[PDB]
This record gives sequence, structure tokens and C-alpha cells, in this order.
Amino acid sequence: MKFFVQHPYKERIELNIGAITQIVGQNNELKYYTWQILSWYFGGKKYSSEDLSIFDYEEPTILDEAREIVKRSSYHYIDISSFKDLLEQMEYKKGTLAQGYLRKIVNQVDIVGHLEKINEQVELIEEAMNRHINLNCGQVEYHLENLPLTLDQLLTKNFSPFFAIENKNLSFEWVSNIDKLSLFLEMLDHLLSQTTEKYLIVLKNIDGFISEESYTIFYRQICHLVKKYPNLTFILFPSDQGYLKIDEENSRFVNILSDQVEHLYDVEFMYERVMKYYPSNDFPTREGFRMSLETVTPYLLTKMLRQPSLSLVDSVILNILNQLFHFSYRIRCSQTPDKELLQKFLE
Amino acid sequence: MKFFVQHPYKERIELNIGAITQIVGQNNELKYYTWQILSWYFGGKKYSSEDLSIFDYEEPTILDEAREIVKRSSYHYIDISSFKDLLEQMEYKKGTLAQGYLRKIVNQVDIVGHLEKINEQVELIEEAMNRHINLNCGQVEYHLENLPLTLDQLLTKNFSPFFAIENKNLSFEWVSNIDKLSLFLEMLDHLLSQTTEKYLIVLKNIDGFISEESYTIFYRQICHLVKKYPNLTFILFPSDQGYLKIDEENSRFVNILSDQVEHLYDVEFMYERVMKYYPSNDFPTREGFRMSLETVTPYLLTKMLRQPSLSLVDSVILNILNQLFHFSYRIRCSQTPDKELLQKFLE
Amino acid sequence: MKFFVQHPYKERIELNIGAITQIVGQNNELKYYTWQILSWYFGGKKYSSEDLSIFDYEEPTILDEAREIVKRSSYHYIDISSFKDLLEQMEYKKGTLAQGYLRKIVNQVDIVGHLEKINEQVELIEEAMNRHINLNCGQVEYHLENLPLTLDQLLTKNFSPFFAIENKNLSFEWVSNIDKLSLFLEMLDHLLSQTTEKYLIVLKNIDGFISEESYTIFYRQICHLVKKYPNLTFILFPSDQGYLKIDEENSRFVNILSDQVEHLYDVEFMYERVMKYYPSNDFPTREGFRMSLETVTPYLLTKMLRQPSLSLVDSVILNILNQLFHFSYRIRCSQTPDKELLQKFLE
Amino acid sequence: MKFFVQHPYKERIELNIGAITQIVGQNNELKYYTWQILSWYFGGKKYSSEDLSIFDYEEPTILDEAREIVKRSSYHYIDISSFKDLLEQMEYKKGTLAQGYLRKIVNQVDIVGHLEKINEQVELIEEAMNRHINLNCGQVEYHLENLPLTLDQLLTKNFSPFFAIENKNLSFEWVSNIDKLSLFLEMLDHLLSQTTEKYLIVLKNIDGFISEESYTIFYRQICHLVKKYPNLTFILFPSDQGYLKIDEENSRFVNILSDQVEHLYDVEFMYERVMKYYPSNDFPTREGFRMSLETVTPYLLTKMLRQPSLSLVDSVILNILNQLFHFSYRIRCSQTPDKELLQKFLE
Ligand SMILES: [Mg+2]
Ligand SMILES: [Mg+2]
Ligand SMILES: [Mg+2]
Ligand SMILES: [Mg+2]
Repeated sequence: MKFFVQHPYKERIELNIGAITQIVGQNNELKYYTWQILSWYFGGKKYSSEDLSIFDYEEPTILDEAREIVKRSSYHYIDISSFKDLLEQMEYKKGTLAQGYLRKIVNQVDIVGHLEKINEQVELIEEAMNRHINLNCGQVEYHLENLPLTLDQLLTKNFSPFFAIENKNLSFEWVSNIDKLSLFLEMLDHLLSQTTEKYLIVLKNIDGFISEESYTIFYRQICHLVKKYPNLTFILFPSDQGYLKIDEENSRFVNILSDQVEHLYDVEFMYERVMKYYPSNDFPTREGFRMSLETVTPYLLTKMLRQPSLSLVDSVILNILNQLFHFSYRIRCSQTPDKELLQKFLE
Repeated sequence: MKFFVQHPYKERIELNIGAITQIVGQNNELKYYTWQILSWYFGGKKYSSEDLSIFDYEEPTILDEAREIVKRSSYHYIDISSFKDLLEQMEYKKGTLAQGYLRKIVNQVDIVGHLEKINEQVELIEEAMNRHINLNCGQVEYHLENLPLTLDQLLTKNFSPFFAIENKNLSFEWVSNIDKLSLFLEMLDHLLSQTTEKYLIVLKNIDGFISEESYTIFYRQICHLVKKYPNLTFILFPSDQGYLKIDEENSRFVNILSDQVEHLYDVEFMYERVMKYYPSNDFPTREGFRMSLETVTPYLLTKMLRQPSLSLVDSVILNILNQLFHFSYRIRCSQTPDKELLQKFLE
Repeated sequence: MKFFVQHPYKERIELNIGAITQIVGQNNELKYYTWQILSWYFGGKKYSSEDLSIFDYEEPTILDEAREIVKRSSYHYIDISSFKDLLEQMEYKKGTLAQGYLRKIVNQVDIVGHLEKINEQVELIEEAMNRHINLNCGQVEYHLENLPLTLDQLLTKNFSPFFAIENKNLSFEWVSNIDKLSLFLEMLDHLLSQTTEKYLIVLKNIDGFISEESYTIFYRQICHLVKKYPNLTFILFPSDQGYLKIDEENSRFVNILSDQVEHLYDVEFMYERVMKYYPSNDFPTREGFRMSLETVTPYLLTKMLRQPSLSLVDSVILNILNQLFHFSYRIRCSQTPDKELLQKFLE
Repeated sequence: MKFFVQHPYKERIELNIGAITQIVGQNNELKYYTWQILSWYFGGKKYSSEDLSIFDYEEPTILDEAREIVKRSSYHYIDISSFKDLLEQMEYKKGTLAQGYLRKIVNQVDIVGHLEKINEQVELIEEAMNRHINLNCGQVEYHLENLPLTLDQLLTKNFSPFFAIENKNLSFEWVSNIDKLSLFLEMLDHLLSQTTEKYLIVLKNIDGFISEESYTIFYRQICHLVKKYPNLTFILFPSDQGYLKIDEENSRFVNILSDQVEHLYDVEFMYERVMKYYPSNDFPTREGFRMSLETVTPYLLTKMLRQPSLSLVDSVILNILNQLFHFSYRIRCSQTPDKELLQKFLE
């Protein structure tokens, strides 16, 4: 689908949303603004008047393709912009993933029984207690009444999460970053297996905390989950290099936010178009193209002050792609002397 | 015990203190002053300049029979000037009687043992959850650890005191006034059984809120409590009519604060001193005399502008009693020639 | 007018209300209950369910003569059941007499001007402050904005009441009880002189704190105020002896609450009736009757266990009055020997 | 300065610390660890067992060049990992920069003097009120006394900070990201002018939220601040592309954390060492070299599975630089026979 995000003074920011959505581009401020609105809109933000200033004290809106309003309640929104947010989703508090997950687990005839036995010891502590505080005068009596215990209450006050390696506890912070994400995704998995409600999960700032190899592991996991839970949607904000993943399925949901806003087309479609414009008969392979596309996309639709360092082939693809979007920027042929020598030296 | 209470301009106010001390008399202002000093002195009042101004900015003192200072810490003071005061003493808050009694009981096997079970049951819930909880990534395992459930936690979040008649709660305000008083005394009984430290309880304004019949019930209860606990002392401020109690054991502590200060003596002793001046050879029985005392005492040592309405017998006894205290005031024979017809009218 | 106060299980308590209303009687519990409802009803009490228990969880009501509901907002209610309540009415807080009074005083072109000068020094402190915290970056600026001062604010935080004698401050508590009442009435006077809204003031527990002479001074003051402010109403709960004031104007508003509830009739009406029943030709003077009526009224409609000590004449009037209310109780002729001697001795 | 940061299983992590220190490189996890320890060690973290488990329950340490412990108190730490962190440093709350600067200023004649006037004006309001206030009874007088209005009271109840553009307030979130950073630095400037104590400021994750152009502005500002204040130290964690700055003065403090740890050297020095192995006699100018460094450095000391896309010149320089650090990885000449047609395509 599509999100048409309200902008304080310009047209709406268009976003082509899919199971796995990726927002990239050189316009970092705009990306940030888009993230701020998204989290506020779907996150339950209670707006102050200073928050609505830029929108003329009117609450900001997000429209769909038909230009209808996308309800703020439309998704079970989870924002992960730091590992701290991740730890918070695994603690038993109001609205966290853990709350919904642990409530499903605790709910079992097996456990419920222990609650009854616990409330029996309570009813005993009460009685044995009233026997010593015999405040009775006529028809009147002064005594303590007990509010029976609930599991929600127990989970909220007497239980805490811990992480261990072969039974040795270590703080969440010291848990490997990739493991942090995996544990979170696993919890999300078990929860989604018992709900049809829509879940929208936003992830930014993580690329910098894990290697390109670990990220690939994390990305396969989210791909697995979206293919398993139709009701799940991911919105990622990949770094400029080594994290953006492009394939036939998610291609159209790669949104480029630079000097202009556009989303990619289908890969096969673009391959053929680009191939038609390629200045050589030695067309790149579909895979070589796909990778070139992953490298350059973050730099499309951007008139740049400094030419990004790129291979000859990626520079060409970049130029051609820009043209397909009618964007004028072009990487100009390097002006370095004795290229033959540098080339040979790289042999 | 003798209390020589400091007065802003005259000689100290002499009070004869006993287990059940009663302050009665027509000098309402002096009585009010005495109560004020008593509650400030023993109530741990923190004096301000304004407070001490009437004393030359020096802290006031109460001296004993030997002219020594009666330490402000010698008693656990409890001022009952309204029913709201009784209630505060029964709410479980640091400093109250209920709270102090609760402490010397909540920590006793009879209950501490049940905690074992409650917590053992918690460890069982933790184990059952950790089995169904299946979040392992790499060598990391996510699990919940229980935090032992304490008694204080139980009392705070799962216990609330209530006033009820046959399991039907009602606000303290609706509990009959005599019962409010009885509950307070039973509470006090419990607490005193656990300590030998001295307690001084001041009661004022309660007379107007209960029947004379009820007060008798209340009076006997405190008479009991005082017999049972030598460390308990009561200071009452009875109304002019129907509340003052004169008996062989407390008469000595009935203080009259009117135009002059004075305490009563041994009942039999007064009975004999008064009969020496009685106008008839047919004396009132000791019981009748004792009854007149309770009626007349609040009006002794008072030069009254408006002669009080009293039966013929009480008036004579009032006069003789003032004489024995070398007080001038005498009730003047209101002679009416139809005396015979009125009496015949009283069947 | 009339107040028909709701009772948990019996007919409504009837009260004949007038400028100066007096509630007396031997049924102290009922008097107390009536007071509790009155203060809750007109005092703005927010009812808990335990409060409404006795009324079947339905809010209690007070009806007028026509049996219509008397609005809880109908009066500016002030409850004085202790000198502490009096001090509280003289402090500047939400809803106290002082708040309404000081707001009228502070409101003067003369004072308002000093507020402006104060806000000018504020506007200066702000500027001189922003000059040192020059947080300015582009069109943006970070600075402190001032919320201008208000007198209500000043009165609430920088002003406090004090009581002095020839410029020497003493705490309110040490101020003579009669003075406490006088100062309060004076403040009430100045306030009422600038409002037509109805004021209902309830006073109980004070009789015990001042002499009969002082009370007379206080009573003349309230009589002055009700004759000056048609919109003012007083409800007093006098003690059984020496405080109840009866005259032609307030007679009908003296409500007797004992084994039964009735209000007195007009004085001249009762004088004639009683005179018709008097067992002698030596009828008492209208004044002698009025005083006898002040003495006995608190004991009417009361079957008593112990005969109250009264003069022969007051006992007769008491008996006759009871009969006029069809109440059976009767003081029986004393059985004391040699009354002639006791009478002579009183000469 | 040298930091030898403790590592759970390998040799300490060596960091070359300078006024503007930069940590870059492909080992995202190691970098994340380093940031974590730095903020815990200097941020006054209170360690728990779980926290210290990876260290054998011993508190981790940072050693200097002489193997001595760098005290955890040697710096006033400020961790900027998000914009919310900048804001907290600008809210007036004990511990922040704004609060610390406010203190060293609010107490300076320029303002203290205006207080004189404000209060003098209060005494005038008190006098004017005490005249119109007319409550005297007996020798008692009721009057109001003012409590001096302090600066702290003014700031607390009559002052609130605001972000605004031409007197129009807006939420911190809507202030352009580059401005958020500038405001923070101006604040920091003010505070540093008032102290010589050492400050260590860590910045992470900001690159992705602002343009490369803006960051340059930001970088020059901190370059200024550091020149102005020898007690200020910055530790940045730049993205792989477009943020790392290499100059004559800070190059020495650019730390590369990848497969190996290492810091760069004097720029000219490297320029000469690299030109000794350059394949062409036509060397890149010092400026060009310096430009390649900023591009290539984040990828040094890394055995990459996916060869990075780089211009021909940057690739050669990358290779030589790895050689000079005795690191094996070399970028392999991606030869394509149509090399000529592609270049001609790049105009
Ligand atoms: Mg970028
Ligand atoms: Mg009296
Ligand atoms: Mg009575
Ligand atoms: Mg990387």
C-alpha cells in the first residue's frame, strides 16, 4: 500500500509500503522527519500545542492510496531506534511485546492452579491476622480484607527477565547485538503465532551496531517472519552502504528520499530498461545488476557536491538509473592520469 | 502525680493527676488553655516565636510535686478531641496504635510460615514458565527469575482495613459513636498488652456526641483498662451535666477549674465534713451524697451571675462544699409562697 | 423554612430553620448524625460507596416544606466545629472566607499599580537573563519566557496572617477564644457587605471553650449580623445548660432533638398555654417564664433514667411543656425529709 | 592520551585520544562495545553482578600509556546518542549544562538588584492591605506579613524555557537537526567559559540524521570549541561514508577498529610513505590524497567478503595503506574489456 505523510509546508511524502519496506536516501533530515511523524502517529503520541505548531495547531495526518485517512490505531506499533528500546519491549510493562507474550504463557491450567494455592495462603494470612486484631464491638467489626493476587500482578512485581549463557547471567547490554535482535524476533514470532492483528515494526540506527554479515542473518529472519505472518510489516532505514537488500519481492518498497522522492520499480523491469541504455554489449548479469542497484540506490536523485567514490560500472548504472527517473545528476568520468598503471597495479 | 502547669500571667495551675483524671469547672477558657499546653507539651509540638511570645519566648514547663520538670517525653500522648482523632489512631500509618500493634504481630510464625508456601508456589510458577518460554539464540537464553514476595508487599498491595456489619462495609462515620469509642479502646487494649511504656490519653468534646447511658459503658471500659494497665493514664474534660463520675478511687483526681483551682478529696471524708453542717438530722445516704457531688461539682468555686437551677438538696450541698473550700458563693433561697401547690402538682 | 433531613431507616429529621437556628436535645447521637449529614450535604462531600452504604448506595437528600430538594449548592457553607476550622477560614486557601475577603481588598487601583511595577522588574530579570543565555541559531532561539505575577499568586505564596497585641505577635491559639470568634465574625461582616449570596454557618463544640458571659457577647454579634444581612443563616448546637438563647424572634427555630423531634412555638403562645396549666395563681413573669424555658428546653421530650436536678418551678414548667407536646415524661416531687429546714438554711 | 580499554577476552583496546577523537571501522560490534564501556566507566554507572559477570565480577578498567588507571572521575561525561540526549542537556534540571550555567549567573547584581525593587514593592502592597484590613477585637489585630520573594521561586513558578522562531514556540523535535546541534554547542560554550574542569563528549548516531553539508558546519563549530577550551574532548563515531574528517591536527586521533586496531599518523607522513609505492609517477596532490583517506579509512584493516565499490584511485590508496599497516587485504582489479566505452559514457 501507500502512506502519504503530511509535511509542514510541502506535498505529502509518498511511501510505498510492503511486508519489508526500506527507506534510504541522502536527505537525512527528511528521513528523520518521516520517522518522527510515523512514530508519533502510530505510537500514540499525545500532542501538545507546541508539537502542532508547524501544522497550524492541527493534528498531522497520513493518507492511503485512495487519499483516505490511515487510522492511528491501525497497527500494533513497535519502534526500535536503539537496543534500549529492544530491552524495553522484553520487560513486562504496559504495551510491550513481553506483556502480550508472557500473558499468553502464564495463562495455563497448570499455572493458574498455583495461583489458587497462593491465594489460599493469603486467605490464611488474613484469618490468622484477624484473630489477633479482634476489633469487634456489637454488630461492628474492624478487619483487614484481602485483594486476591493476579498473575498480571505477579509478573509486574515479582518477576524479571535475565539472560544467561550456560546458566551464567550477564546483563542484556553484554549480550551480542545480533543475539539481542534474534531474541527479540523470537519473542515476536511466538506472539504473532497467536494473533491476526496487524503489527508494524520500525527499525533504525541498528546497521551501525552490527557487521554486514550479522545483518544478513537478521534480515533473513525478518523475511521468514513476513512470509509466515501476512499481518506483519517492517519499515527499515538502512545506511548508505552494505545494508540495503534488493530482490524481486521487496524492490518496489525501497523508497528513495533525496532531492526528490521515488520508490524503485520491479527489478526485471529496471534491468531491461538499463540494459537498453548500457553503453556496451557486455551487459551486466542480472545478479551483477542487482548488486550494482543495491550499491547505488541510496545515492539516486541527489545532486551531490562531492562525487561518491564508485566503480566504473556502478557509476554508469547510477547515471542510467537517475535518467530513468528524469533526474539530471551525473557522475563524470574520473580525471586521473595513467589509469592503465593503477589498473595493472590492482592485478 | 501533681502537674504544676505554667500560666502566662498567674501562678502555675495545679492538677492532681491519677489513672482517670477529670477536669471540670466553669472557667472554660482556663480549661481550654490547660488542654492546649498539655497537648503541645506532651504532643511534641515544635514551638515558634509566636508560640512562645506569651512566655517571654521561653519554652513553657510542667513541674511535679517536687518542683522538678516533668519530661515532655514521659508519655506516649494521644489527643482525642474529635472522632476523626479516634480513626487516625486506627489507620495503619507509621505512628498510630494499629500500626504499632501490627508490627509486634505480623512477624510471628503463625504467619511467617505461610509465606514459605506462597513463595515455594512462586518458584513453581517460574519453573513452569521457563519451560514454556523458549527463547534461545546462540548460547544466550532468556528466562524469568522471581523476586520473593514479602509480608510488607502483601499488606500494602493486597490488604485494606474495613468497618463492616455482617460483611457489609460502611464508613467509620456511620459506626455508632459509642462503638467508635469501644473499637478505639479495644485497639488500645491490644497495644498496651505489648508494652509497659507510659500512655497519656486526653478526651474532650465526646460527651455531646453520645448519650449519658452510653458514656457510662465507655467509662467502665476505661476503668477496666486502667486497672489492667498501670502505665495508662486518662485525662477527661467532662460537660457540666451528666458525665462527671465520682467514685471512691478517682474522686481525688477530679479537678475543678473555675474562679479557683482545687481537686476533690476522699468521698467518705467529704461526706462526713459536709454532714457536720447539714441543716437536717436526716442526712442523705452516702449514695445520695455521691450523686449530688457529680451534679454540683462542676459549679463549685464559681461566683455565678445567673444562679443555677438545682433541687433543694443539691443546692444545700453546693453551699456547704463551697464553704469547706472557703469559697464565698452561696445559692440564695428562691422563696415562693405557693411551694405547697407546686409540689402537689409534681404528683 | 424547613429542612427534612434523610435518615437511614426512619422518617426524615424535621428542622425548622431561621436566621438563628438552635439544635438542642438529649439525643446526642441523632444531633451528631444531623450535623454529619448537614456538613456533607452542603460542604461538598464526594461520597464513596462506603459512605452511601446506609442509604442503599443512593446519595442522601434534604427536602424543604414543599418536599422539594434543597440544592447542595444552595449555600456558601462554613463549618466551624473547632477553633482550628476558624483559623483555617482566615487563611488564604481555596474556598475559605479569607480568600473571598482578601480578594476584595487586594482589588484596588492603588494596589494593582504595584503589581504592574513588579511585573516590570520581572520583565527586566527575564531580559537581563536572556542576554546571558544567548541560545540563538539561525531563525531559532532558546529563551526563558515569564508568566506574569498575579495577586492571587502573591497572596497564596508570599503572604501569611498574623495576630498581634500592640504590635507583638502571638500565635492564633493563644488569642482569647472570644477574640477568635470576634475576629472571624468581623471578617465575615466585611465580606457579606459585598455579596447577596446565601451563607450558612454551622457552629458546634464552642460552648465548652468560653464562659457563659463571653458566649452572650458572641451571640449578640451574630444577632447583629443576621439582622443586617438577610442572606445570613446560623445553625448552632448549644450545650444543655447556660447557652441556649430564647426570644420572640428565634423561638420557633429552636429544634429539640430527643426521644422525639419538635421545634418550639412562639413564646407568647407558650406562655399563655403554660399559664393556663400552672398549678398556682402566682404565675411566673414573662421573663421568669422565658428563662425557665431556656433552662428546661434541652430536656424536653426525654424519658430520663435520672431526674435532672432542677428548681421546683423549672420542674413544673418542664412537666407542663412536655404535656403540650403530648410527651408523657414527668419530674416527680422530690422525697427529701425536712425540706423546711433546707429551705431556711438557704436563707 | 592513550586509552587501553579492558576487553572481556582479548588484549585491551588501544585508542589514541585527542581533542577531537574519531572511532571508525568495520568492526561494528567492537565499536559498540567500546562505546558501552566508555559511557559506563565515565558515566558513573553503578555495576551489578550481571554487569560485571563478563569480567569475572571485577570492575573493568581503562589504562593510560603508563599502564595506570584513568580515574572514572577525570571527566564530566556527556553521552549524545540521540537528539533526546541533546535536549536533556538543555532542560534546567540538576546535573545538566543549562542548569549549571544558570547557577553561575542568576546570582549577579545585574539581576539580584531588581529583586530589591520587587520586594520593596511587596512591602508596599502589605502596607496598603493592612490599612484597608480592619480586624481588631480587644487588643488583638489581624494583619498580613509578606514573605520575601526569592529568585528560585520566580524561576520555578514564573519561568519556562521555549524554542521559538520569531516569538512562535515549537517543540524541540521540529527545530532543524543541525540547529539542535548548534544550540547544544552554544550552550556548551557558555558553560565552558565558566570552568576549567575536563569535559568528555561522545557523539554517535547523529550522521544519519543530517546532511553531509550540515555536518561540516557542525564539525567546524566543535573544532572552534576545542581550540577555545583545552579541557574539552570530543569522541565521535562517524559513519563509513562522508563524515570522517582528516586534517593535519586530528588525523593522529582517528582510530580504526576492524579486524585489527590502529590509529592513523601525521598526514604528510602517510602521503610520503604511500607515494613511495604509488604505481604512477604522477602522484595525487596532497589534497586529493587527504580526500581519498577520508573515503578509504573506514574500510582499512578489514578482510571483506564483498569487495567495496571505489574509484580506481581510492582502491590503489586503500591497498597501499593496508600494506603500510602490514594488513593482507587487497582490492582485486575488477577488469572489464569495455573499460573504454564506459568512460566515454561518463562524458
Ligand atoms: Mg548520507
Ligand atoms: Mg459552663
Ligand atoms: Mg445531655
Ligand atoms: Mg559497516
